[PDB]
Amino acid sequence: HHMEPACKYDFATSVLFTEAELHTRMRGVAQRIADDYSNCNLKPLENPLVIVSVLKGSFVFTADMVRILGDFGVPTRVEFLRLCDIRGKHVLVLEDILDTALTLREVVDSLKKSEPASIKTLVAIDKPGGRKIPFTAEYVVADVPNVFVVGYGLDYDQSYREVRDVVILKPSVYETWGKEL
Amino acid sequence: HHMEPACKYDFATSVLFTEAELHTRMRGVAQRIADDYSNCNLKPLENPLVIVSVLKGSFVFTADMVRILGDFGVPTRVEFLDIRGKHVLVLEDILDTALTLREVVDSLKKSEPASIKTLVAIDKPGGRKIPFTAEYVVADVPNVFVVGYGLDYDQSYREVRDVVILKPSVYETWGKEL
Ligand SMILES: Nc1nc2c(ncn2[C@@H]2O[C@H](COP(=O)(O)O)[C@@H](O)[C@H]2O)c(=O)[nH]1
Ligand SMILES: Nc1nc2c(ncn2[C@@H]2O[C@H](COP(=O)(O)O)[C@@H](O)[C@H]2O)c(=O)[nH]1
Ligand SMILES: [Mg+2]
Ligand SMILES: [Mg+2]
Ligand SMILES: [Mg+2]
Ligand SMILES: [Mg+2]
Repeated sequence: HHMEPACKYDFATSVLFTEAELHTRMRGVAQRIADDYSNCNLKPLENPLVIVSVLKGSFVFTADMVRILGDFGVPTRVEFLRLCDIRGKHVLVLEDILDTALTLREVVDSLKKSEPASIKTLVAIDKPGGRKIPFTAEYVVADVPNVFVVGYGLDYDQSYREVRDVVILKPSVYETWGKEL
Repeated sequence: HHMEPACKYDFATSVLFTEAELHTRMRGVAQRIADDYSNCNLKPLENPLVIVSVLKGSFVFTADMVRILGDFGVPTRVEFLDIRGKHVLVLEDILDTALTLREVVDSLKKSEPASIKTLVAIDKPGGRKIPFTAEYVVADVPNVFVVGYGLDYDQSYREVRDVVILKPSVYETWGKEL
């Protein structure tokens, strides 16, 4: 007899990624970023990696990632969208989730008009099945099936971003909030 | 005789508050906020505590504090820089002259919130150009330029996990780089 314990949060049916396994994946991604940008000569002030964070849900991912990137010797400067002369500089766009990729595609092609030295993308949650156009992020922290999630910046009607984990809400959450007139 | 160990950062003379030291104070502030908003019936979706974060340096302090508030049963929704009838908590990374924070508070009281308070990570009392007091303060700092935990020196060093004081050679070297 399989014993399935109840979800840790009384508002969710399942926890997909905890804060701990998110950070460890990010410490792995940071090492790759530190290796790839090794030949770019990144220094604070003189030549930092321009982190372009896509508001709003990316603020949690951006806060943890730049501190983790700093542990691996990757100096950064942050910019928020939805800016700054990125001409000649290295740009790394950060999104909390990558679903249809229509937003990330428009932002990347926009920043390339200013001609940066290079430009890649790092997403915390990749939702590959929900894509409308072909798009691959250079760096992906974790992958999720085609199910709506919240937490770690991701929201449901601007709420539950504070959930430290990426979880799946109960259906009763949507109807209890739908019944509110 | 007295010996002073080297700072753990090659770019800083001093480390004022560490990441763990800030988090401990933030959990202490979170317990007070949960007590002050105890009878407000805060709840996700229906009536969350509207967090107004003052870009840019506050994004680190906003990401950490918002999660800590969740641990203490304080549901929040984030805004970055309507609240009519909602409780508002303005978050700012550092409170120095208070000119920016006073204008934001007075701009938000136009929409008539249920209540509005302020929470700053770093309070710099001796820097005020006008009298102003934040309801919640994580830590205090003397009148000295600091960086880290979102605070920047020319858009850099925000990623430093602790609130440190840069060496004068950092200002001098970057200053002679024109
Ligand atoms: N919280 C959350 N947001 C998502 C998820 N998948 C896509 N999104 C975001 O939700 C928005 C899509 O709008 P919608 O399809 O709800 O009208 C986009 O901003 C997209 O990035 C998810 O699984 N969880
Ligand atoms: N990094 C850092 N920023 C500060 C400090 N004190 C004030 N600031 C910020 O610096 C700006 C004012 O600097 P100023 O315009 O005088 O160069 C304001 O945004 C203010 O909040 C500090 O000690 N460290
Ligand atoms: Mg959205
Ligand atoms: Mg959303
Ligand atoms: Mg500054
Ligand atoms: Mg400033």
